[PDB]
Amino acid sequence: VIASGRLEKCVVDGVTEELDCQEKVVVTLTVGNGQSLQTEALEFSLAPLRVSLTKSPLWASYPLQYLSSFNWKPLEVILRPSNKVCKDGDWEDSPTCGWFSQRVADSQGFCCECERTRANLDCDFWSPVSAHCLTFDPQWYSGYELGAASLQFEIAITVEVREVLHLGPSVPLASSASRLLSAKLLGDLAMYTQLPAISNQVLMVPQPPATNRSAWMLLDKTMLSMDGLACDKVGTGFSAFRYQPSGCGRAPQACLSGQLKDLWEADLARIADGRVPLYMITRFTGGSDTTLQSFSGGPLSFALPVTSHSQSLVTLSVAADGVRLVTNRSPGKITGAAVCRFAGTSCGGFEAVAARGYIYVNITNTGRLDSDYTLTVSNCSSNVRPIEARTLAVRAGSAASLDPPMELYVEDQAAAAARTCTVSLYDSVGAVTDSLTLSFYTNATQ
Amino acid sequence: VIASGRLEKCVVDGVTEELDCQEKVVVTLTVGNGQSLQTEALEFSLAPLRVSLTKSPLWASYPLQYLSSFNWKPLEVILRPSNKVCKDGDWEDSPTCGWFSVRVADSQGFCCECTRANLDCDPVSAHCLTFDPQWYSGYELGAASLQFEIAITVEVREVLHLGPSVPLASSASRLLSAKLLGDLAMYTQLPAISNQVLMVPQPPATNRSAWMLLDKTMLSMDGLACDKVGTGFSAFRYQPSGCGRAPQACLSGQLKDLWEADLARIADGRVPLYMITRFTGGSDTTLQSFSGGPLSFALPVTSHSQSLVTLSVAADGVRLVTNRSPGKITGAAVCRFAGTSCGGFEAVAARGYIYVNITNTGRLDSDYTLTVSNCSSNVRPIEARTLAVRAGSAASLDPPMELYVEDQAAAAARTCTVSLYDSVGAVTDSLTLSFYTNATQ
Amino acid sequence: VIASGRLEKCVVDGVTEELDCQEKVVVTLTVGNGQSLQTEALEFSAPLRVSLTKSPLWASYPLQYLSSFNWKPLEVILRPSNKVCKDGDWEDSPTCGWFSQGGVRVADSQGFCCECTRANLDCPVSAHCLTFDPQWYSGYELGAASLQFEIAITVEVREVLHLGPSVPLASSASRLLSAKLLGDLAMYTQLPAISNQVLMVPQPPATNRSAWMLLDKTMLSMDGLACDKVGTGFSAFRYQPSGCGRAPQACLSGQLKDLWEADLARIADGRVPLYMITRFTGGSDTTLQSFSGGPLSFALPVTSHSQSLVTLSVAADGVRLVTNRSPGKITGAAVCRFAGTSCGGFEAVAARGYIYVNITNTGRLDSDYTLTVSNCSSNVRPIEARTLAVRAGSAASLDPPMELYVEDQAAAAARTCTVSLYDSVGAVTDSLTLSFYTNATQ
Ligand SMILES: *[C@@H]1O[C@H](CO)[C@@H](O)[C@H](O)[C@H]1NC(C)=O
Ligand SMILES: *[C@@H]1O[C@H](CO)[C@@H](O)[C@H](O)[C@H]1NC(C)=O
Ligand SMILES: *[C@@H]1O[C@H](CO)[C@@H](O)[C@H](O)[C@H]1NC(C)=O
Ligand SMILES: *[C@@H]1O[C@H](CO)[C@H](O)[C@H](O)[C@H]1NC(C)=O
Ligand SMILES: *[C@@H]1O[C@H](CO)[C@H](O)[C@H](O)[C@H]1NC(C)=O
Ligand SMILES: *[C@@H]1O[C@H](CO)[C@H](O)[C@H](O)[C@H]1NC(C)=O
Repeated sequence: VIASGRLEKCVVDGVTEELDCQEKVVVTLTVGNGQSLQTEALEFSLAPLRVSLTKSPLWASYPLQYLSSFNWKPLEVILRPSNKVCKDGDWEDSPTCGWFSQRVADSQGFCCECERTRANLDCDFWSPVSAHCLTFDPQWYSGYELGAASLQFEIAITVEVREVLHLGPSVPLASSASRLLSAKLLGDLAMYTQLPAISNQVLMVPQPPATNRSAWMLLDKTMLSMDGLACDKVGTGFSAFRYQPSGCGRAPQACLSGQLKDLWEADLARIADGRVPLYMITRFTGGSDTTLQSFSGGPLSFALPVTSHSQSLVTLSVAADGVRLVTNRSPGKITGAAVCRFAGTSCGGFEAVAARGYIYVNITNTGRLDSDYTLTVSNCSSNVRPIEARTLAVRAGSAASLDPPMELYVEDQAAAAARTCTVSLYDSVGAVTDSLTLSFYTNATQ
Repeated sequence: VIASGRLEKCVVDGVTEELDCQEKVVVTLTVGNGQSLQTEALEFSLAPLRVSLTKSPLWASYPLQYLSSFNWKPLEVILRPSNKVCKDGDWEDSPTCGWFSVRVADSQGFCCECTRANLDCDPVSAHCLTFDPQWYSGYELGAASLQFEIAITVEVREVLHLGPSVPLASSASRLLSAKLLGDLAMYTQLPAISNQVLMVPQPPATNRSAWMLLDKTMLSMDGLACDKVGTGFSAFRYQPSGCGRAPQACLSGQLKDLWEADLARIADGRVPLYMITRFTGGSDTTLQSFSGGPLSFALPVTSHSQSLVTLSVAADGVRLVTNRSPGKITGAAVCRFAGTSCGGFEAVAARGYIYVNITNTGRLDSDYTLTVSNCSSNVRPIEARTLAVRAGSAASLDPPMELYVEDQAAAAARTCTVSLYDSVGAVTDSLTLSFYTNATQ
Repeated sequence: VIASGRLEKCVVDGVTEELDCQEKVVVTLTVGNGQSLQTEALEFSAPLRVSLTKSPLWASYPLQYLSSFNWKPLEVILRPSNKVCKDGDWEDSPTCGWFSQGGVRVADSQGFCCECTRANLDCPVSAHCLTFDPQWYSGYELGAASLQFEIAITVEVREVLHLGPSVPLASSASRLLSAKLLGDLAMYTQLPAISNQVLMVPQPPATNRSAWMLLDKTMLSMDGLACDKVGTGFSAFRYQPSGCGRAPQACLSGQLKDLWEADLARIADGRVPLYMITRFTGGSDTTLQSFSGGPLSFALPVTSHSQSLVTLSVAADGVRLVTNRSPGKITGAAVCRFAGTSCGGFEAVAARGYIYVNITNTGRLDSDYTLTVSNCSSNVRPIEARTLAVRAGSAASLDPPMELYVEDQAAAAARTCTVSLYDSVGAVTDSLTLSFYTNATQ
């Protein structure tokens, strides 16, 4: 809650010209990112009017715009005619490879005469030409250019006298009313940790025919041959495969590296070495795809869960005169805390600089009331990148955890086994419990 | 308005050391993006002091920094010597193509004997790089800075403006001193253009219409790569195949090819990828309204950015007076980029543009809120809009509301509820109907 | 200060179920980016003196190591004299000799031979070998910026109790007073788009962060398959398009050294560098050195306003605001090129000016000041105001200078701006800067 007060709100009617003045109670208040429970309420004297606010989980949705389709892994098929006649040139009546149709330009591959190299392979003692044709993997992906992030949430105002009524201000519905009470969402304050710079990257969704969004990849424009003219880029086509620099003096599948498959396989290898993948959309979550699945949007939508604080400003205008704030102050306990690698490869520590840790913390509301809690990773040892605090609305008696874990970074590529952090837990002003995490960080390799 | 109150503001003078305490009325209040009219006012009791705030149209300006010049469409020119002698190599003083000037490296082009070489068989030929007369200057865009101005009209016939803005965070007028704290975060973030290269045609059409904004991936800055906006003499000569490649082989994907490809996108009811009009929705007129100089670039801000202004008045007592004029939605349509057609768009591969005409059906200039809510399945939510409309007069959303679908499904009965609110309650609502023909490819 | 008021704050205990209501004074206030000094204070009724200060704001970007990169790979041309150059794969004794990095023979490290630009020089054979500069660099992919600061809330009864709410510690308390940092408002000038670029730190073994570069992903061959990029290998150097028909160092352009040198040439022509991390500051590396983080950290000083919202809850009933209002004087103002190449002006559009302003607190009290560059001539890009907390009698300056831009590539020598200095509401002095802009070349 920002500040309460009394003000005479006058309304000069647009048609009648008559002004109607009524003294109202104008209360501006803060609604946190993780304020998903009925912890606090406001009581207005008019019998008291109980008003309580809750904010849905915040999401940063990016609009999709289809660009082109990209194949999972194109392949070179070396055809040896046996009749020793290969003629695959431009404006050719009948090439060995044959034209690809949706006649696609430069889809006829190339001929080569006499690791080994396209030409060197043709040289058989027993036999002297061969065609090199581009073929596509049965699986295709569709490339979508992500747009600008827009914060998607919903604020639920539960007005009660008796009979209860729910008001829903949000981003598309900034204002809401119910005769005695009219509330307006002004907007929220800036996030301390900005969103990832993914507002221009290309999202790779597999064209149908394991989990919804698990196979998805997000690629930088630097790794894509959009025109299909560059070599060894996601989208290298027939025009790039044919006309490649050396051609016959290069090993087969030469211009076919750096494809979706290759990048996917490379990312698996990164996860295996306890390093964060570079292309898999799970790089933002921390390993699990389940976090993203919880998003409300349609099949072709992309949104990341927001972990940074975004305090929404809501102004309430009540005809009632007098206000009181009532808040639940239930104690808590940290029922576990561990620093683990990407996708829970291992625990206890990570690789300095070349990788990052993920702080998973289990907490428990040790009371009879549903209360809001604040988890802080402070008083850390040398060269540890500070982590922004977290809010947790936890139900009475029940236990909770940070679904997207807190990312952990080190500002030195040093080898260590005794690195520490102080995991504090606060409830509605004062600290209820604290533990001391211990992370190891095996020095950066290369 | 955030919250009003009374506080004793004491000032310990820096030279005299004497403290001067005066009880003042401290009022913090928002100022919306589209609050360009005198709708609401504040009355302070000291005869009432009428104070009213307005915010100019918001713009996100990006600073320009010249990098290099880029040609419109470099062309390959094929010369057949007839004397059957092609002289084009490094150190050779009289090449067939001739050096470009002093002597630019690899400008001599290249030779092909017996696609380029296949054509010669009718016998050597010379392939020379030539440039289009039109050139464009490349400017690297910097970081966006929100540009606006808040006008505070203090009145007790005597009216006094006060202009707090981004370069002038504070303002005063003896009895009243106001400070712009800053505005809240936009719900829809700005487009990621803070590093792209702006292509302005070098002089010697409309002001900013010919302009293009290109990603750094589509520019060969060193002029060594092929088929990029910046590829030069050194790239044309030394191309992968060379003679075995068709004429105009290294010269694809230039400013002309990108512009041409973009007009084709608009034609197929798809948003262009390079034209600066991709942010507006078709019209260049929206951008022309920007205050800046010839070499400036700014995009109109459509997301809400509620500015926080704190007023300190020596007067004791405050009242808020607001105009509540009704409105009417005098039209609503979902149309393609640059008004190609209306009624619908192409699912995912394109986007719709909601154009809404409204009318202030009253005697007072009032603020209105337009919302596109209660939409059908897989429709991407659209953030609300504010409209300060003069009495009796009609208005429209100049930059239209962008419309997206979260499925590449073929549909003809897609719906949205366009509600119009005036200073708390809904005065009218319509029901838009969009068709989305499924994504092709 | 936003708004003060009185409210009954009730606490329903989670275990005892008993509600405890206490009427408190709830004050929401604003702490500026450059509010480092004790200028203003709050007096709660013997008065309780409470004063807020905000540390210098920084935008830190998390590092993630990608790969290592050499300073300037060099081509060493060897002419064997015995006229025998045989450098191919699987040959045990090549002229260049194999490179060993993992105790094993690195592929394509043998270079290439040329008979009778690389072959024109020989005029009968020669070897072309790739060698590395002793200096190596480490490529780190920058992550998303996170604002790093600390708010210090001094409480005085007697006893000096100092509270520290910040980004990792949003809340703080001290029995009578409990404060919460809600968050700060959005910056008018957004941060530079560096959240995806690759930071080049030289591998150890002149100044900490001076040699550092920040490169766009377009300028690196990560797979090492492209020619003339920051990352082109032995493999890229060999198998190059022409080879023997191209001048030495043909596939070794645009390396770290090459870019660095190009940037010194830009600074020399009074233009802002494109790769040097000093492009954000204004020339000096000293500004960045002041950052609290570890050796492998990167943060830029925030010059745009970021007003933090802090709400104070005191059991005391009654509040008064006391502020120091010391006058000031602009003791110099100049528009200078990057890294102070020259002064008086800059190059229109192709470059930018840097407004350096010296100010002086001409009073007995430490006070907060506002510096504004307003009422400027035609086609001058507006500059956001600055806050300065200056100690009594002492002089101060804008450490990161105000960037100056022109919205026309016109030649002008009489361009003007009105530099105004405000102190805790009213303007105490004003000068009139005069910049020259020599028109854009090319
Ligand atoms: C948290 O609890 C889950 C079960 O809910 C358990 O599997 C996990 O090991 C716990 N982690 C920590 C850090 O306590
Ligand atoms: C809005 O009104 C203009 C004329 O004022 C008209 O050209 C346009 O078609 C109208 N559009 C809608 C959606 O009503
Ligand atoms: C500011 O003062 C320093 C010395 O304190 C001097 O070196 C510098 O040139 C001055 N600059 C201006 C613009 O007054
Ligand atoms: C990281 O360091 C710890 C230190 O106890 C362990 O030894 C662990 O095995 C190290 N990891 C690697 C991959 O060497
Ligand atoms: C989009 O679908 C609607 C469905 O009624 C129309 O038939 C329209 O013609 C379609 N557009 C195209 C280009 O096929
Ligand atoms: C910039 O223009 C002014 C105009 O008076 C000066 O002549 C100055 O010498 C110019 N700079 C250059 C490099 O020509």
